[PDB]
Amino acid sequence: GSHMDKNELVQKAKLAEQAERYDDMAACMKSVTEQGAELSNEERNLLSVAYKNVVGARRSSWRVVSSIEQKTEGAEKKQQMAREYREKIETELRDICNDVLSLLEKFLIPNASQAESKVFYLKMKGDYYRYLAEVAAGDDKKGIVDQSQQAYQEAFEISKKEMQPTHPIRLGLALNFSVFYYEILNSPEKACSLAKTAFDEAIAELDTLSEESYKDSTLIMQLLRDNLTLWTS
Amino acid sequence: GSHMDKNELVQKAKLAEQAERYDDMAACMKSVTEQGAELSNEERNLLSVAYKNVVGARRSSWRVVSSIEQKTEGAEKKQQMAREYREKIETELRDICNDVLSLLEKFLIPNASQAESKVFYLKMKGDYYRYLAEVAAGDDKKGIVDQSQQAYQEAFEISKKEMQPTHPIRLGLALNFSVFYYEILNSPEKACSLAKTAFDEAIAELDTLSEESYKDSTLIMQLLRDNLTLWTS
Ligand SMILES: *Nc1nc(C)c(O)c(C=O)c1COP(=O)(O)O
Ligand SMILES: *Nc1nc(C)c(O)c(C=O)c1COP(=O)(O)O
Ligand code: NI
Ligand code: NI
Repeated sequence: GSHMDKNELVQKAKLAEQAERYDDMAACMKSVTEQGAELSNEERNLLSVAYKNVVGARRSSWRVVSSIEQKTEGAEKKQQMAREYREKIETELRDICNDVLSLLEKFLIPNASQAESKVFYLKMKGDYYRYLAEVAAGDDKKGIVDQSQQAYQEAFEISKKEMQPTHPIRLGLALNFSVFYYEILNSPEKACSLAKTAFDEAIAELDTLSEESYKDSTLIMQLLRDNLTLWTS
Repeated sequence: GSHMDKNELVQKAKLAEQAERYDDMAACMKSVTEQGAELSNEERNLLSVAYKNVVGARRSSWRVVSSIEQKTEGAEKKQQMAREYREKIETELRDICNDVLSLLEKFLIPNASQAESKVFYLKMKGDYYRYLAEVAAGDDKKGIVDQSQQAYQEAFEISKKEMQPTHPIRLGLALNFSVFYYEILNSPEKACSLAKTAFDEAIAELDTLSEESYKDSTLIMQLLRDNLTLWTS
């Protein structure tokens, strides 16, 4: 009401980024978001990046430890040691995902004015439930995986009607929705199906591309391409 | 005495490294050092690697924020935000160096038999006091600097009486020692002379490089020349 300076938070969030201190950066944007004000494209970018870094570092640590755990199964204490370290990391992963999901469902998504940013948050929602999914105990895994799917799906509809096939975010949605299908629902089928499509529909309008993102669209289109054959191969 | 196994901590430390969680890694190696045993060659590497990464990130952020704390000034408001963020980072930085300095002065240096490690720890000592010197205030800055120089100085002796001009640790000692004179005591004079002399003495016996550390010896020499080069203008 007078206790928060939403503008200084953004500067500080921007300062934490330069300093490569993303936990701090994420802490500032979470706080900017809770002020209830619909985010500007720069702020949305600052939020996405911060949390991308914060959650991403853990997802990468998890994988490394998730491996060492297996490839060191023979022994007990050792493997057993790696298992606890992994659980320590999953607790961190969850706290991060519950927070982004909470901001996403209570502040961002409901106040998305434009369709472009609505799809973007819906996509984030899909990504973060997916992160919870990758580390959920079989019992809760079903419900979670479903949260992800329906979030991506809802973003996929909105995009398939308000956004051009070449728009970076729509393409980005297809990129991760397709990954969700290959890595989560372990369905190389539905996967490839979506990644190839979204790619053609982009090509069909390669001229609809703009210098405003011709470098971004194709960039993601290369990732869609790379993954695509990476699976067929 | 039965509450913590040194070997399991080391494995904990290596696991953390693989997952690139250096703070966890440093905490493990700190525990290993406190176990009271002179460190092995592997354990020493794990310690310096971990702390180099932990303090490195802070020094790095300290600079990014300090430099931005300047490009401001005119904005007393933003300047305060920057300044406080700098102090926060300083407190972290200062805590890390304090711990390392404590480990070195209490457990490591005192129980360093082989003249190699002793020089390595004595050097680490000069380095960490140097890090403190960079963020110290005029008041106590002198004494701190006085601590950096003394630690390097004695390390410089033992080396130039036990290590060849080509041994990596001796070369490294000369590099940071020369970086201290230039960056800290502000005098490229004694800085270049020390760097250039550590280099000339290297090549003099150039064909003394062992396949085991020629690349290592080489990397230190390039830096010595590059730094020296930059000090030549
Ligand atoms: N989702 C997404 N959107 C945009 C605009 C991109 O350029 C890219 C890739 O560069 C992606 C895929 O993003 P990640 O969530 O995997 O970082
Ligand atoms: N001091 C030092 N020693 C050794 C054995 C090295 O290989 C290197 C460089 O890789 C150095 C310089 O180390 P920093 O204190 O700048 O990380
Ligand atoms: Ni207020
Ligand atoms: Ni014990």
